[PDB]
Amino acid sequence: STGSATTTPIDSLDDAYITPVQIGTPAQTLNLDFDTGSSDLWVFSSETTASEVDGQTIYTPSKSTTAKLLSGATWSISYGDGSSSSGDVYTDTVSVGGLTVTGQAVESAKKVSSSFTEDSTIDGLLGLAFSTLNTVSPTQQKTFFDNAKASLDSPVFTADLGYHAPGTYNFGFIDTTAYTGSITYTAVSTKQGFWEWTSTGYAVGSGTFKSTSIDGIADTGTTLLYLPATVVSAYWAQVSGAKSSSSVGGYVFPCSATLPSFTFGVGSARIVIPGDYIDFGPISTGSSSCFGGIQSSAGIGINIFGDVALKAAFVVFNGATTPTLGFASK
Repeated sequence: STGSATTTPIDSLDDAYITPVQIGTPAQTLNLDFDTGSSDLWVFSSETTASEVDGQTIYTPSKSTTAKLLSGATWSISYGDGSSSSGDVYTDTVSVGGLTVTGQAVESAKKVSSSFTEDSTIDGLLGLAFSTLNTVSPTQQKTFFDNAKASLDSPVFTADLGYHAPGTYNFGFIDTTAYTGSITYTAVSTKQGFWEWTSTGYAVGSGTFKSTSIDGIADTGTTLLYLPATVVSAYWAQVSGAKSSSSVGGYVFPCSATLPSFTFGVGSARIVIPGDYIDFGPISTGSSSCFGGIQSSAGIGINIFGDVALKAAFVVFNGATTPTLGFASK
């Protein structure tokens, strides 16, 4: 089997991407944030505290003839941005782009933090990291990909995120028309439950490439590119007026600037992030100070190849017995 679904930016900055997901019978379609940095499929629901729901579409398990309470199971998650959610669990039928999993754990939110409430466009998350990170207790549950894997034509999914435009998540096949050149594959460590890999270095604009190992995670659920302070300083030093602002919470730059590109290494291959991808707009409405899309990972504890980086590539998440990651230009 295969599946193919379009993923759409939630706003003009590409702060996140939503992909429609069918849950239950008859189908209830929710727009979920596909997140290769976590491993829970959770949704706003009929059980979510009413004051914490503000415009999201909810899953109502009582209206689904295939929903079954997973007795005794609960979940609770906290994300890198400080947001969180928790609740109980149903199993139900879940389909993404024509690919159907029966008996998928659907984690129903009883509580969500303010950040989720405040984002009317995201109805929940669909985790695509390794199932070892799944938070369901006392019986850990599998991700949608893990459940689908054996049925797929090939045990892979691909992320093809757009810049200020829709893109695609495919399951079970590699669309050879969706990228240019060849796909360069690179080793993955699953030890922390992430799609963790090592970039071979970087360049800033038309500068020379610096060969250096940068361990990080491919994370579709993180907006920006978080890299070591040395790398980030070298980037922003090429932008007149750029500075790290403790009050704002990262690097800012004059909105009048033209940003240089940033290149990262994948083996001997190179992915180029155009400068415009690194512009996240005014820090506040009407400001002439703009927020940078490359930020320091210092104090996160891990480097994160978030959407800023991933949207510059066609990315293969290869879930073969020994997982690997592939990157191509597009």
